[PDB]
Amino acid sequence: DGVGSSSGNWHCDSQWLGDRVITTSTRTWALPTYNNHLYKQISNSTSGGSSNDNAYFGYSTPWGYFDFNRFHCHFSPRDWQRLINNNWGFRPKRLNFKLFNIQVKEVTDNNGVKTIANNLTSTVQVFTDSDYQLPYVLGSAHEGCLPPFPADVFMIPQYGYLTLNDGSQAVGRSSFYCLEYFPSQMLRTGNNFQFSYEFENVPFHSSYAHSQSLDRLMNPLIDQYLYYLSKTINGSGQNQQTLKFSVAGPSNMAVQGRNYIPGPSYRQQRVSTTVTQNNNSEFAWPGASSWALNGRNSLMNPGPAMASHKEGEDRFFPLSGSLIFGKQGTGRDNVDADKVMITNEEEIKTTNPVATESYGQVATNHQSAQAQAQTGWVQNQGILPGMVWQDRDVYLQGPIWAKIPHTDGNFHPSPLMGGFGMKHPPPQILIKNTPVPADPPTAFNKDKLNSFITQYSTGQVSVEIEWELQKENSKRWNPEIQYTSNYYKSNNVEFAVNTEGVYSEPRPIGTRYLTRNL
Amino acid sequence: DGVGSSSGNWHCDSQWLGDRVITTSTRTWALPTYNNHLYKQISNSTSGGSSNDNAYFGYSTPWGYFDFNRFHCHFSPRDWQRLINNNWGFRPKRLNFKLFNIQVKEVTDNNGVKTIANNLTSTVQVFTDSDYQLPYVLGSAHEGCLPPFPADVFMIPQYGYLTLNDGSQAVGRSSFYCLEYFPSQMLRTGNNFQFSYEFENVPFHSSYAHSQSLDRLMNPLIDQYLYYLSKTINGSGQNQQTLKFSVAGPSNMAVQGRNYIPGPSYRQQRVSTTVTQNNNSEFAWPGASSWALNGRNSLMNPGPAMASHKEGEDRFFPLSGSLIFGKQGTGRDNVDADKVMITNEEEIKTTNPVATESYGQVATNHQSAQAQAQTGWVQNQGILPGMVWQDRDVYLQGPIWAKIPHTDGNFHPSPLMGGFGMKHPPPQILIKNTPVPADPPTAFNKDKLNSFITQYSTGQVSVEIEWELQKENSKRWNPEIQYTSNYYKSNNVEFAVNTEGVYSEPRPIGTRYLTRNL
Amino acid sequence: AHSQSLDRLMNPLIDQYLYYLSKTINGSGQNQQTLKFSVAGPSNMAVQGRNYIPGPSYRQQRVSTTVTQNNNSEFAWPGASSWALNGRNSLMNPGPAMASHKEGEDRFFPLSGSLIFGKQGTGRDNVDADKVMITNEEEIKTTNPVATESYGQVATNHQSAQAQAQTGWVQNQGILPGMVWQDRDVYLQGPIWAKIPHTDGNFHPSP
Ligand SMILES: OC[C@H]1O[C@@H](O)[C@H](O)[C@@H](O)[C@H]1O
Ligand SMILES: OC[C@H]1O[C@@H](O)[C@H](O)[C@@H](O)[C@H]1O
Ligand SMILES: OC[C@H]1O[C@@H](O)[C@H](O)[C@@H](O)[C@H]1O
Repeated sequence: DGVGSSSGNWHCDSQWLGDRVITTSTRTWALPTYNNHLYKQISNSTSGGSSNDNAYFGYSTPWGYFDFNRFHCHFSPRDWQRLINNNWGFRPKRLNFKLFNIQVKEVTDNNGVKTIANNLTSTVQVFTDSDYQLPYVLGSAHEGCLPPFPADVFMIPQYGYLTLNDGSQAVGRSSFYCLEYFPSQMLRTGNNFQFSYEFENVPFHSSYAHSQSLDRLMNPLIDQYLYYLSKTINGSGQNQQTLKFSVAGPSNMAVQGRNYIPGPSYRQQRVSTTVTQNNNSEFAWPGASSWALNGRNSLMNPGPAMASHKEGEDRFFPLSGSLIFGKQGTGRDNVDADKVMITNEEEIKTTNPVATESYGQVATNHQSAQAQAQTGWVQNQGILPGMVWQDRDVYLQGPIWAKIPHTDGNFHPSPLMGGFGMKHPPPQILIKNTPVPADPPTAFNKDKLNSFITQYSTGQVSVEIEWELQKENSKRWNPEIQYTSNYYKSNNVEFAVNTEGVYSEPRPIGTRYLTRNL
Repeated sequence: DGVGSSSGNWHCDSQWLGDRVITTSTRTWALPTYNNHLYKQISNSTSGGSSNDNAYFGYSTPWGYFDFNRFHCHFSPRDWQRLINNNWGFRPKRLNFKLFNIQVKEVTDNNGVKTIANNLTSTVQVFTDSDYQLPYVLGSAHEGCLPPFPADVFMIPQYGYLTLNDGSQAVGRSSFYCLEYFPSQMLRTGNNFQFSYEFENVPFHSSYAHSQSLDRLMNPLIDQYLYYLSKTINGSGQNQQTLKFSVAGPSNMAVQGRNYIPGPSYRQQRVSTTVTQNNNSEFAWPGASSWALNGRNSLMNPGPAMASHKEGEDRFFPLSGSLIFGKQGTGRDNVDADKVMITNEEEIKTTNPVATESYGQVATNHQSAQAQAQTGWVQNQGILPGMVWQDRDVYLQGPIWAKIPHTDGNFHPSPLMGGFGMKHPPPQILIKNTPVPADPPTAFNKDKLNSFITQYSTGQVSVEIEWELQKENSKRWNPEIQYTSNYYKSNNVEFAVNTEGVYSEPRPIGTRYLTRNL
Repeated sequence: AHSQSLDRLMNPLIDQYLYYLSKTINGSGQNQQTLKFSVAGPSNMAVQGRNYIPGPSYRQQRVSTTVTQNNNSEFAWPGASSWALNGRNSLMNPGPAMASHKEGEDRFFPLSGSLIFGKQGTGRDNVDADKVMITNEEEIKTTNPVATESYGQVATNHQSAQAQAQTGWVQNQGILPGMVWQDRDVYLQGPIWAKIPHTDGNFHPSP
């Protein structure tokens, strides 16, 4: 429209209908010029990397992008409480995105003194990758999200991507992408941008914990009509061999026949937060579970979903097998345990093997009169028919969706870090300040212009997501576990601003409070 | 609309119809950035407070708000005179509010020299809390009103609020509010804002004084048919006991039967403006009437409405029991009596007990041949059926409405400081300059941006209130008391500007001049 | 429950335009008398003018569940709040709704002023505190006076050059205009309705 008109309004609320929740978030952003308007080849060579496991090849772009892919972008802590205490499930449905009130600014420096002024004719350009033709970086859990607290102003992160490498080198199959080779909308102050998106059908996240365990599903009062082998010897001494059979029943539940078995396992090393209980060695990398791809070792960072500890063992956690969030102000490198927050998957204990335990035991031989029966431990167990499992829980600090990789086959493509896997996730939204040349020379020169006006932009972003709810139908008589604030006096309010103005999230909050039968 | 068009006009007049008055006020405001765009936890610890009675916990916000809640915002002194001399009652009916001609400005400092320029693309954001979802601070009598004199330019006050505390700490029941989590309208120069409001039904304020007193309502010429106990002894000496009864009549009015009794009382300590008549001790706090809430003592600052002094005792005033206004230029702390203006409620003397007197006397025992009759003084008297009272008078300097607290029960929820109590008062109007980041760094950083362009806004506000009038029907023969200016020569005109340009209000003006029968 | 208290409803950042009497003497010594006035503001919140005051009070005796803190006497009936009807004394068993204790004082409870439920299998007569369940009204602390405290203080005299200012404690306070209160909370074990007695008049007939 024009210089003097606002191109959009602040809309931050949430709206609870019967089976639907509509979250709306507005934030203020700032976009720098990245890479001096250049595309740059980057690799572990350009960054000085060494180990082959860390080698990479790729490109950094002048562009930047929006990430709303964490839940605290869309939910206040109160809204999150309201979701998790009342609902068995939820999934995203629709998306609405807006860019408005764009302001492009010019920075001039004289001597040690900078002046900022509006550049009214400068433009910002924006496009969504709707055909998913770019490397999708939103499914890796990155910084640069919209801030959880609506009054914070955030920097837009720089877009970059990786392609195939051999060491620091690239192969011929490596692909380079110019983001200028897409059509994009150009925006002066007074222009706005919007688009809508439909989430594809995704199952409801399970926001409940089971009130039954998979090995306890029997009627405790009644025998089975099945028999098991109770006794193989008639007693001490030579040549005592029998087959004795007993009814499996209430008194021996471990031996009863069952129709369903716990889900798959890939075993994690167990680490105690009580520190003297740990070995006196460096096992962090060496003792870690990992998978290998093309000679590279990638740590298996989230487990396949697994229970983080056994009952009462809460001090234990799987080495890499859980999500670790930092507290507010926690540094980058080598921080103590009290400065991070270790998620635990304890609720899926009912259907899922413990991350730090063997799946079970198998027979390793044929017994005989000569040979005793031998068993061995199953350290990793793939899918078996009859397995049943829960996915990893999702967190207010955590990711929402991932892009399912485009491949011939996948199994149960729920993202291992948690959330909703999608073949066509919310598309990437790319934004860039268009370069404005400084004064060119008065004689022609064929070289590309390397001299530009120093410039940055700011504005507002609205994200509106419609969420579908699955209500609790339970007949449970006794009251349930719910997420609560604690009444006891404290210097600060949890999930509130500091005395210095710093918003913090004191604890990770999962979704699983309400219960269901198994 | 656009940069070059005015978005509204100055409208300041008042319009007197038959039973309606419409006041319109326009002022010029300036809005700073508050708190460097931050929410801040505040408490008596952050301010250094000590006593438990003064302890608090709360938040200061970057937002600011409009307060038109004093009468001098809407009434010129002449209009006020015209209201109070001609009318038995008035109440507010409708409200219309406008923000227009917004100007956002940028401040740059080089060395000891500041330059102010327009920022044409910057925006201001505004919303009303229509659902009363925020702590309501307009019902406490605060500075920051629209100025009584239309040519004065005023600063918008900063919005803050308190929640539950224990000492300086907060409890889990304490609530934090982000004002960004409301939808608000964004305004560039050329955008304007308006909304309308309907006052809910409120009784007319009583702008009259009674021409009768509650104990004089009888016919002075005629006896009662009731009898009272005149004499209990037949004379001096032993064993003189009788019951003698007399007709209550014109000669003894104190003893007549009456149908209605004066309203409730909570006794205030009496202070003389003649200073040698006061005790030589510090009684201000120690001798003060107070109420206790959760171990805190709050001074009972306005009385329940009560008469400020007896007849001819005008030098006396209740310790806290009246409203005290400062004169123009009166300082903050420890000022002499001549620099303030002490309101008196003298007109309600007819139906209301004197603030500094006991309500009356009650029997404390059973008399008998052994025991003399004993009485005691009633220092505080709650509501009794048959009580009748007037509310506190309202003032041109004083507040208009309060928000009735949201509770299971209340009694006669007329605000004790005076005015119109409402469950849904005029809503809070919140305004903020939207933060404009300075130049961000060219490498991504996840920290919220703490560097902003220094900025402030100005504009105009219109408030239009429709007032309903209640005319005088009186049959009184003799002329009445009216508010007047005094003809005698003076250096300045009252309610006019100074020789230095300073507007002042020389006296508090109540509403009660005309009379009614009781 | 209220997230604000009735005495904290102000804007903490802004002064009042009202004044209060801060100082009555100019100092030590004879014949020091002044009237000094100050703005009520963020630093002194206790003295600010307010539009609404806490609800009515009828004072209850305070009993500690820590037993050595109680007096060594039988006060159960003798120290109890009561009302009289036709020469009969009825213990005032539920208070008019009032806050059961001050902050952090949870060990205290009003003598009769709260509902006491028995646990399962609790006997009829003279049972220990661990066999009953003492309700507390702590949430109404924001608008309601504490059951075991005085409502406040009133002036009992006229001060003068001869007489110092005297105050006295208000043990019971009836309704005043401008009072605001919460009703007693309701419980899963508790009653639902009552019949309002059929009478000429009643006030706020919440059971
Ligand atoms: O290969 C050895 C290295 O492996 C890395 O993945 C690990 O983070 C390092 O600590 C180091 O042990
Ligand atoms: O508690 C003692 C104090 O109480 C305050 O409310 C009063 O304003 C002070 O003057 C001081 O007397
Ligand atoms: O009047 C004296 C009696 O009063 C009763 O109401 C009380 O329950 C008894 O314990 C006893 O003290």
